[PDB]
Amino acid sequence: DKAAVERSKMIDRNLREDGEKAAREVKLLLLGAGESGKSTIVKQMKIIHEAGYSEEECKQYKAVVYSNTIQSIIAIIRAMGRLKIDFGDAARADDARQLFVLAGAAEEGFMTAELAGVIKRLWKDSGVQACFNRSREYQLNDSAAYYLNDLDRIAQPNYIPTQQDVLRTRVKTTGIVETHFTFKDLHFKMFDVVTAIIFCVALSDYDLVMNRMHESMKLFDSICNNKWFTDTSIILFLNKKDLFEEKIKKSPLTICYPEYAGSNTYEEAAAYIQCQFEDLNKRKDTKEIYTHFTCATDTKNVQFVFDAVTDVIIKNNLKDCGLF
Ligand SMILES: Nc1nc2c(ncn2[C@@H]2O[C@H](COP(=O)(O)OP(=O)(O)O)[C@@H](O)[C@H]2O)c(=O)[nH]1
Repeated sequence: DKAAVERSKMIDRNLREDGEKAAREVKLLLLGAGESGKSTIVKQMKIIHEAGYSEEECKQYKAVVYSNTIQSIIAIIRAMGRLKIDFGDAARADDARQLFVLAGAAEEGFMTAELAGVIKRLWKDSGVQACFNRSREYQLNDSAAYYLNDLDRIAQPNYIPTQQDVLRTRVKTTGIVETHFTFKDLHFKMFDVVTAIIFCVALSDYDLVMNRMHESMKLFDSICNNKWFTDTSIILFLNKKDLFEEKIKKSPLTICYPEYAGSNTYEEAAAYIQCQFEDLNKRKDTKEIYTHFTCATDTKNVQFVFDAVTDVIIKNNLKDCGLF
């Protein structure tokens, strides 16, 4: 392999008494707007390069799953109010009150057969479903349908959160987070605030109504064009491709990019965006952008993508990576 050959030509470890035992280091900065997948990528490195999340570990995310599920339904229900959507059947209006009763009597997340029923009944409602369907009009968790559609499982008294349940979580993170993991004998120090940068973009934020997509481009623009990053490999993750795919079906790219004239198909719309971002590169002859369409919650896609991102690093940056 080319990266194999590429690695094989280094001679620096011969300069270290016991160099074949040294740690070659890769410093990787993870960037992108809020809620764009940075934390999910951090979790996936654990899942893929460590063990990630043990059932004991997943057990700790139970009240986070409950918490996320409760918030999601409450957000759709409160929205119907502002948007004026009726309940498909007005008996549901009582479950709506009960949701606030049960949620209102608690500090932290929980699930009860009673709460489980109220939420299921509401979720199955057509009017609620109609409001759900207008999610671009209000703030709603991306994992909402994920969690809501799997309530019973989640509702089970002896429920243990799966790795996917854990990856689907929205957890409030503050501070810099630093993860160390080894892959292909490279020791990565990854910082979710430099050898490479992975910039995440939530593709589905396009129809959300400055514009979200445009604030991300705004930031990408500055990032890749920064002098500090001149020798850093700029990787662009056009993430949430899974939510974008279903969304582009009924929503139009023009909501985001009004001048867009291509077909509103996943192919043309996603291609358009990639072009929009890479177009920001002010040194196109000097710098290349490595774009990947990702689903951060899909461990296989990330494994795939990361393997690829990794070979680019070896081929472009190994020489600047120090031995420790
Ligand atoms: N379906 C889907 N959800 C995702 C994707 N990446 C992140 N999420 C969900 O979006 C939410 C926010 O992602 P997170 O990593 O916390 O974003 P950060 O704020 O950039 O760290 C979490 O619930 C994720 O599980 C993706 O590609 N697809």
